[PDB]
Amino acid sequence: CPLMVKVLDAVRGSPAINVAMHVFRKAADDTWEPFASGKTSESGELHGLTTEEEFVEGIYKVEIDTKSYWKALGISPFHEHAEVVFTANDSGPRRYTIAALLSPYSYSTTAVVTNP
Amino acid sequence: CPLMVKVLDAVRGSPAINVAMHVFRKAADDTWEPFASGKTSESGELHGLTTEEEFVEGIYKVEIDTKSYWKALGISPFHEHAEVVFTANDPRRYTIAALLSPYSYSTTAVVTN
Amino acid sequence: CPLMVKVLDAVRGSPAINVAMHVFRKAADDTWEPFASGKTSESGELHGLTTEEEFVEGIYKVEIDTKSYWKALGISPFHEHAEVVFTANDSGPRRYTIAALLSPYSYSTTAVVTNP
Amino acid sequence: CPLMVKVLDAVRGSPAINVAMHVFRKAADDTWEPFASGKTSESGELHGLTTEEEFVEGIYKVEIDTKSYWKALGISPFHEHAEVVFTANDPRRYTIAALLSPYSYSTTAVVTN
Ligand SMILES: CC(C)=CCOC(=O)/C=C/c1ccc(O)c(O)c1
Ligand SMILES: CC(C)=CCOC(=O)/C=C/c1ccc(O)c(O)c1
Ligand SMILES: [Ca+2]
Ligand SMILES: [Ca+2]
Ligand SMILES: [Ca+2]
Ligand SMILES: [Ca+2]
Repeated sequence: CPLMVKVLDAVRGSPAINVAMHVFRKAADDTWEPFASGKTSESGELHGLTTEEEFVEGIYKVEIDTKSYWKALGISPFHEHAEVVFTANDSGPRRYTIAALLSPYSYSTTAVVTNP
Repeated sequence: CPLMVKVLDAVRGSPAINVAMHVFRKAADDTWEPFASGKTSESGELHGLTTEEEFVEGIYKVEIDTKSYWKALGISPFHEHAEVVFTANDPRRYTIAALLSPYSYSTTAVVTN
Repeated sequence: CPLMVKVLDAVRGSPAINVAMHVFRKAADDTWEPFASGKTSESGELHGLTTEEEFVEGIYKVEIDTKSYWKALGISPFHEHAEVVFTANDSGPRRYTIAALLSPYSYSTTAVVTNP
Repeated sequence: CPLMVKVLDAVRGSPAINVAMHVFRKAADDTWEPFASGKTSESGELHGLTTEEEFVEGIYKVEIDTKSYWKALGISPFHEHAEVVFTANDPRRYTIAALLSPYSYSTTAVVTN
């Protein structure tokens, strides 16, 4: 897929499984419109969010529901969610892997961008 | 201050200076109301954003303009900005630290008494 | 494999390719003995370092040569290398994925540990 | 001090207090010679490790006993310790920050004038 998200748990040393996330795309009127959503698999990965045809140029936001994840494990975390906002496909189609590493009071996010 | 933000540059090994950010508070209609902003000092820190009386429980967002920072250094960045969204809950001081790279950022909260 | 290492470049948003690393295992006399070595592929991954039979209980150190990596890209980085030291297989065989995220003055490392 | 270390806890959102560490300098025979050590304060910081005259160019290693820290909190950790190995090169102050999780750590250097 042109967009994949991978989430890891830094407390348990495991993929972060069943983590919900919503993707939005910024509309011409500057509002965030729903684009795609899903949950991470047993591998901590979410594939198949979109297609090369649908994933046009624009500004996208991935909101990862990290708070529900920690809560279900008995932990009250700091962040409401982890947010990743980026311009996609500005110079033609790319594949994007967004990786998030989660701790209760901290998170890291990185992007790997490759040319098809 | 009950809220301080510190920003570091992982490419140059330095404070991230003159980084602009806005702080928003979530309203009843679920929109973001601006309520504080500033830019980081030479030590990469932004102090004096709010007071104890003003900083009531609620959901807050700190939006750090990382894109402009990297653009001024001539480096193309991935993120439009870095956002930190959190609930403040009731003596507490919040220090939000953000470590910046062109294609990655990390943020941590140090919450003390 | 029971041991895999993945290295990413946070400046370029890409896998870190051709990154050398050496693995050592602590000997009975407390010295580090060479165990395995290799370089990351185009995917930023290094597979096939060892086998389940060879990868016995012990304390292992992965030394990732991050300095040579940055130097070849024209950057003088802070760290000599990134080091990952851990006890492996203490409770029976596990699979270990060590992920390192590199910037010139910072690095992060995480482990994903799974039960075969 | 020309060298300061700061350690933070990503699970509890706090300074990592009473974390022991040793600093070594690389010798001509390629062995590590101990030369400073201490444990972090209530602010998670360790100051006074060395002086400008003593802190000459060379390769240094800071070995942070993260395992003992997590063990005292009843949490099983992955790493034996966190090591930061770097060359000091010639006015410079080094601040080494380490952010700790049970299965992950990050370290950054802030090098200033
Ligand atoms: C599959 C791919 C291209 C990236 C996924 O990499 C990982 O499994 C973990 C990446 C990572 C993300 C954040 C970190 O702080 C860190 O040390 C590593
Ligand atoms: C006092 C000074 C110059 C930096 C102190 O650093 C912090 O308060 C937080 C640093 C930090 C924040 C996130 C990280 O992943 C990391 O490795 C370090
Ligand atoms: Ca895919
Ligand atoms: Ca365009
Ligand atoms: Ca493999
Ligand atoms: Ca055993």
